Amino acid sequence: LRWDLSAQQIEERTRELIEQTKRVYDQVGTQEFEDVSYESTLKALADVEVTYTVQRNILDFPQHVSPSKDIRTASTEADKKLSEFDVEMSMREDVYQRIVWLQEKVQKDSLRPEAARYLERLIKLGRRNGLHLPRETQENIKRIKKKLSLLCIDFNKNLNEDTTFLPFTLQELGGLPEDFLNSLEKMEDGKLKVTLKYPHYFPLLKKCHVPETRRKVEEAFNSRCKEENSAILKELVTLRAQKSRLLGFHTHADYVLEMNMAKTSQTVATFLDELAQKLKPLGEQERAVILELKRAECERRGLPFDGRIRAWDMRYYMNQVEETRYCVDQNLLKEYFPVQVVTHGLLGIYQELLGLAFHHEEGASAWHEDVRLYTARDAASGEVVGKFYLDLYPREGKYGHAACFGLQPGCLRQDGSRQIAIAAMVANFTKPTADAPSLLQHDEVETYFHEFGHVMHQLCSQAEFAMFSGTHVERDFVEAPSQMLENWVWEQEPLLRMSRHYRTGSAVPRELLEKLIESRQANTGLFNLRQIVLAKVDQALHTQTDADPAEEYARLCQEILGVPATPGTNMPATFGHLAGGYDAQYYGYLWSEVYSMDMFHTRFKQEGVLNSKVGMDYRSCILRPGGSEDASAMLRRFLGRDPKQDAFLLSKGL
Ligand SMILES: [Zn+2]
Repeated sequence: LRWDLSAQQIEERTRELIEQTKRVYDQVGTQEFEDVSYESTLKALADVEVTYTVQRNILDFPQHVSPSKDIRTASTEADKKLSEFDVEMSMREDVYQRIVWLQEKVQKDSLRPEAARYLERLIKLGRRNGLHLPRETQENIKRIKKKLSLLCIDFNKNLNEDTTFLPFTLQELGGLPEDFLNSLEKMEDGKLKVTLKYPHYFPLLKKCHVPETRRKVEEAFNSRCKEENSAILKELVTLRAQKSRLLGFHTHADYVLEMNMAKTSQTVATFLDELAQKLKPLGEQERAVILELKRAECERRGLPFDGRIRAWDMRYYMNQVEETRYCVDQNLLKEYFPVQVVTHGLLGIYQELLGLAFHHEEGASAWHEDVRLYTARDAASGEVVGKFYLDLYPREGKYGHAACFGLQPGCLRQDGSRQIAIAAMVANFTKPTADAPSLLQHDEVETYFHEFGHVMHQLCSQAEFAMFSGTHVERDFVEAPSQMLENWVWEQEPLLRMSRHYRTGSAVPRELLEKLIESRQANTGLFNLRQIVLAKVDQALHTQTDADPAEEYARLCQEILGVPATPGTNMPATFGHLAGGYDAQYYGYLWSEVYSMDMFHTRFKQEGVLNSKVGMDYRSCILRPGGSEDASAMLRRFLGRDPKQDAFLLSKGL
């Protein structure tokens, strides 16, 4: 890895990398049948993926962290050129022919398991790209893919470019903080301008006690680009269905799910239906609580009470439930979670769980002075497992959300020796200063624990092929290991290891810990039922022929969530995931979370949350394979059976 590359070197490095890499593909793509071999074909492609991946990451990473705008821009441009190149190589028919020939020449069961898996994946990826099909079919696929890309760009752009706003008086905005107010564009009419952007939308629906104001904003927000985007959505659905058939599948969902743990649309439907049925009674209880809060508040404020929970009441009363029903003094809690302490305790927990020791590399080279490099070594032999950087504080130009970026993949080099994985964890926790400690909210501690889990997956994986390194697993399983790990921030012992009053050094009071842990369940029934509605709409649009998005969403909202969609709106027309690469996979969020609880409850809760023996089995069964083993097989080995929804429901008190 190199971090001192200028904007010009990035530009130069990109052209060179592409030319050198393309060279290997050209060589593989022009081999005569007779010269096709495992070493000249499979190994050649596997080897170049290793050299290319390392270099590519060095070129596209700076855009997310470099303090230099010139470097960030060149990195972004390189990323685009490299991404185009990746697609270009994946569509190479000449190269695919040699891979198909190799598959023919390779004797049955002659290859090592991961090598066989790699070959099968290459064959599969080409077929999913339609390279084995007739020219007329491929031409149609190409034409449809082009239209789909443009439609998706417009769907998102329409939403992002929208500048709709609603004018409200200080009274109509009752409930909103002072800091919030004033920050609004005061109109020459006196009224304040409220936009539909998230920074304005969410706080308003959660804090504004004026019902008519919440109603107007909800209607507007869920009606953005209604006409144009509903039209684009209808075309996306039809075109995706046609492309999927041309590629050999009865529905787009089935095409998409072939590569996921869920495998088929049927499996997903049953999953969502059963989950909805099981959560129904919890939803009924939560709605009864919210309706009572609304009745009481309307009576208190002298407002009319319609006896029904409206879409614009949800976020408001769910927040009230959390504040008045669970009562967690977050301001007090924060004082026990200074970032330095959380970092130390968090690293300590992962060390013990995985049998590792982290070593700070003082003075190591980094893209920013606040960045810290650590070497993870085996706790008994001291042998290096991998390396990771921690870039935790905000700064101009830096990626705004917490994330794990794989930099160097753990895999085998051309000579057979293993190269260690190197990853970087990025977060944006306030940096501690002179007399201003950085106290973390519990959600930040949760995010921290979650993200570092991915770092450990990156480093502990021992795949031999780059394609299967680290977090390169099924999309509906990649989040499962980290969500399983989030459970630690809801357990007393682990929390105590990551906390300490920043000033007095006192431990978090057990009474406070109890309430905190209990607050985890707040509004969970309705939160999940809504996610199910979204997952079902996504599946319906990608399995149904002529289902109407708005109508399907409305029907599901009433039957599952118990809260009606506002007439005249069209939430699906604003549903960005439908045009952001999550098409047919939205259920993945619930899928990973549900099964992550089985992983946690079945093994860690029964054998010891801080037991290193269970931790080593987790490292061995779940992390070590990387993507060299199907998720279903890793889970079956870790759980001793196939996963179930039982643990998740039990955690909800069902
Ligand atoms: Zn994650």
